[PDB]
Amino acid sequence: LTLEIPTSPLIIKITQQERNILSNVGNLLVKAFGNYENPDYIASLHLHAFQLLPERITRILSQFGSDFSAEQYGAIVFQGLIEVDQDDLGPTPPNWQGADYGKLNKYGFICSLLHGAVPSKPVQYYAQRKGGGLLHAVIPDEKMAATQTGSGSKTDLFVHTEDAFLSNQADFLSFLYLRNEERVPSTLYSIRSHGKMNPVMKKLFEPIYQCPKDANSGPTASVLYGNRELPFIRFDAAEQIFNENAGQTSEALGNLMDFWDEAKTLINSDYIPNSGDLIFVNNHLCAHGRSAFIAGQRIENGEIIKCERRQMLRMMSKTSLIHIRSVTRTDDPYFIMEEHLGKIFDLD
Ligand SMILES: NCC[C@H](O)C[C@H](N)C(=O)O
Ligand SMILES: [Fe+3]
Repeated sequence: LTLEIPTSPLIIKITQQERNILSNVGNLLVKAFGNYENPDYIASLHLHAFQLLPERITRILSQFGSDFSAEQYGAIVFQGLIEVDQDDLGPTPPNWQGADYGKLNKYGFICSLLHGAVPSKPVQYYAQRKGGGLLHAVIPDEKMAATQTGSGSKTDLFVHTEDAFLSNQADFLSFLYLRNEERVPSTLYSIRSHGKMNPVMKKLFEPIYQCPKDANSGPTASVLYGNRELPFIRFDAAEQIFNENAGQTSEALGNLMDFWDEAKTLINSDYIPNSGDLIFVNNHLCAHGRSAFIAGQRIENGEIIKCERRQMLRMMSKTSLIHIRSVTRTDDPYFIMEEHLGKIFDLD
């Protein structure tokens, strides 16, 4: 019978036994490898992922990695993946630069294991903080309050797939919420929520769209690619549509406007992540964002509740080092040097 169109992500309630295993597995890996960027750990990542993760998590992620069917949302919420000791974590640093990665080391092991079970290899992009490592602290900055970045707060972060301007954008993403006391909803948008291929969607297969770099003669790409009936997406609502300098053709902007009108009714803002929740996303199916918020506060019965500022950890991964090899550093096949749709950063 009828197709069952996904409108929300799969919600997995992590158990106390699973939390405890992940903690003690994380603690063992820190003692064994020191840090999650250790080359000996990375080379044997999939082995540790499949051997050390709780069975149910491994099944969920293994199934998800190869699932591009009509019923797949392209996002999983792992509720209560970790217990965050808020007093040990201490105050949120002023910016991402202030993050203590010694503190976050266990979290980066746990996150890399989740990517390893897909299977997928964690990667870093020069397009993102000159690399910034395999794990990124996403903290609101007062200086970059009304910006279209993770460092943003005061404004809503319109739905986007990560790095729509790169031909070698992340395959999978994980967002580990350490703190979300402001109670900011995590917005998600799946191309699968559209259902069957329609004429509005078909126009997005044309490589007539500008994909500008993060907040004239640039190269163009297709918004939809992959299988013609069940496609993959590269989309940035703020950079491709709502940016004056997008440099779109009238035909291209119209097709993007027509698409946006359909897509915006499908955005899911129902999920407000709690501390210790992780959102695992297939970056080719599901776009992400987050609503506008005043960092360090929430409002209850018309009263301002001051709180600790939002703190989230982002990890990105690629399922094949082979494909991206032309754009990665010679001395590091996990470091992507791509700047814009095939073009590589010219440093000297
Ligand atoms: N559109 C991606 C932007 C990143 O989330 C944030 C950026 N690296 C920053 O934290 O300054
Ligand atoms: Fe993003």
